[PDB]
Amino acid sequence: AGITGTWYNQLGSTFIVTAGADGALTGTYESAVGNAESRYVLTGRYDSAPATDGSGTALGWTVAWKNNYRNAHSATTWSGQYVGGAEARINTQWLLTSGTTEANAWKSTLVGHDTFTKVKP
Amino acid sequence: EAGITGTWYNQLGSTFIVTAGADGALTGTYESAVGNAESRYVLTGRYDSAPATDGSGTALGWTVAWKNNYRNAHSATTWSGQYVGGAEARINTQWLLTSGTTEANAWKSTLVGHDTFTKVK
Amino acid sequence: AGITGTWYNQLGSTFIVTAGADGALTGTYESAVGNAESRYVLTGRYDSAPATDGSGTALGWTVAWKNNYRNAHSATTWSGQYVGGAEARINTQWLLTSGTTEANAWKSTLVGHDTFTKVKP
Amino acid sequence: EAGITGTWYNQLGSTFIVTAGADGALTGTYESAVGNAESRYVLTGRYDSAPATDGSGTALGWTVAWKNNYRNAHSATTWSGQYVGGAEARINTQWLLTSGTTEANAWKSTLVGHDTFTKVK
Ligand SMILES: NC(=O)c1coc(CN(Cc2ccc3c(c2)OCO3)C(=O)c2coc(CN(Cc3ccc4c(c3)OCO4)C(=O)c3coc(CCl)n3)n2)n1
Ligand SMILES: NC(=O)c1coc(CN(Cc2ccc3c(c2)OCO3)C(=O)c2coc(CN(Cc3ccc4c(c3)OCO4)C(=O)c3coc(CCl)n3)n2)n1
Ligand SMILES: CCCCCCCCC(=O)CCCO
Ligand SMILES: CCCCCCCCC(=O)CCCO
Repeated sequence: AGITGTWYNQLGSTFIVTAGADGALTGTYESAVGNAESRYVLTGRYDSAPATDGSGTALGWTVAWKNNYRNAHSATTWSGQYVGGAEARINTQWLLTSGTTEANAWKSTLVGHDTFTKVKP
Repeated sequence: EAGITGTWYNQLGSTFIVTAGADGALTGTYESAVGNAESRYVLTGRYDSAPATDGSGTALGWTVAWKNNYRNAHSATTWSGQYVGGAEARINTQWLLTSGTTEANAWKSTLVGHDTFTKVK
Repeated sequence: AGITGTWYNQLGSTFIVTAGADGALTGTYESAVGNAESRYVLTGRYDSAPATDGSGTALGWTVAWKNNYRNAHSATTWSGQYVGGAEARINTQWLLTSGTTEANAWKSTLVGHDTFTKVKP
Repeated sequence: EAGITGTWYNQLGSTFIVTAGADGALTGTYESAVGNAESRYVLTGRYDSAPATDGSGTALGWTVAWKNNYRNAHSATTWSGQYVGGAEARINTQWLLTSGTTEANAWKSTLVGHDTFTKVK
């Protein structure tokens, strides 16, 4: 199959992505219900010629949490790897930075991890 | 927009050339002074195109997959941070560098760090 | 039950910890086989009076990877929360810093996540 | 040993008083200039007691659970980093601040950042 497709986490997120031949990732990141107000633009990059030794495919993407409905003044980046096969998976670590004053900059960034599969919950 | 658009350097001597689009897109090229990297790489990301007008920074993020026509490190870095405008413009970030690995080495796939970018002119 | 006990991850780690009444965490971190050469001292802290609203118990600990047999010139810290109940769990994020030269300091720190339970694999 | 032992301050004005034991223990107190914190808190950690003698830093880590006799923030911070000796002694760290949360808010339990500690005298 491949990176292109509809992916889901176990917490209520869905993202739809196209992986371009030369490394582009473009798509939408949304809630499980998928209403317009919860949909945000996603853009990133992936290694379009991964190693031929069984290693995963490195990738990353960003979502700024602003759309035509809402603005959280924040952005998340996910850095991870795609692993193909019967149950394709994208394993990531992420950073969510909020726009803050200088006084609050020390606590501007959340960190976490998330795994996505193409299985709809 | 104009605030983010331009040439930036980090504390290691890396170069980031970016254009901030009216729709929240970040596009440009990145040249790393460190790691398994040579020449320029494509970058893509997102920023908050309508930040708060309260002295808060502008949230943003971008990705570089470390493949270009000259080298392939089978890895990708995401930078998550905020742009702080004014006379002394800076982009303060935290980053995640993920390498494609086998499943047994996935626990040690990701490096974390922090870069401060200073705007040229 | 509680934090005190023998915990395991899904990758071949085991740790034995005592949680003191006033917040101390003290124990041993080792491989699944548990031979002397893979055993390292663990020390940390936990919140000894967690919130009474269903929230997890915050904690953290460190292992420096030096014992009487080996020295990797590195140290890992785990930051997370303990969640009690029938299948007690400790959910963590971790940072593994290696001692490096100044030239390699940018790539000194790995990041990851791990979950532990009291179930022996 | 003597290199690490002493009083340190970070870029935010926080105070770290530590004793490095011959067995690799770090013990002391921490006073934070930021966050839900007041007065001194116990800290415990570990360091590499036999670092490489090649100009590399000394790996270390420590934890503070944000409970003392005056306040309880139901959170814990771990710092992972390296001590760089000489006339200009520094401890360069990355940290993870985890708060106890309900399961629904666990995704946003952990903040990440970086602190530089400078040794007094
Ligand atoms: N609803 C908006 O309009 C909007 C505007 O801004 C944001 C930012 N967010 C989404 C978000 C997803 C993923 C991330 C992130 C942030 O940062 C880190 O990764 C949240 O405030 C949020 C609140 O509750 C959760 C939890 N959840 C379910 C969910 C609810 C609403 C969503 C949504 C997902 O997608 C858009 O809408 C996750 O799936 C979850 C959170 O984090 C992880 C990985 Cl561990 N999974 N998220 N939402
Ligand atoms: N063997 C030593 O004598 C010695 C000296 O120094 C170290 C450092 N290590 C252990 C380690 C555990 C846990 C961590 C860590 C590092 O940093 C982050 O968390 C590794 O080099 C390592 C190599 O392979 C793995 C994977 N694995 C199995 C394992 C093998 C040997 C062990 C061991 C565990 O325990 C001691 O011995 C994990 O369980 C694993 C790694 O990471 C995660 C969380 Cl995702 N799980 N680890 N080993
Ligand atoms: C170990 C070699 C792989 C690295 C390829 C280039 C990555 C550069 C990077 O992420 C820099 C982060 C600090 O600015
Ligand atoms: C939001 C309030 C909770 C914080 C309690 C104190 C934490 C201090 C901390 O980790 C500082 C990290 C930067 O030096």
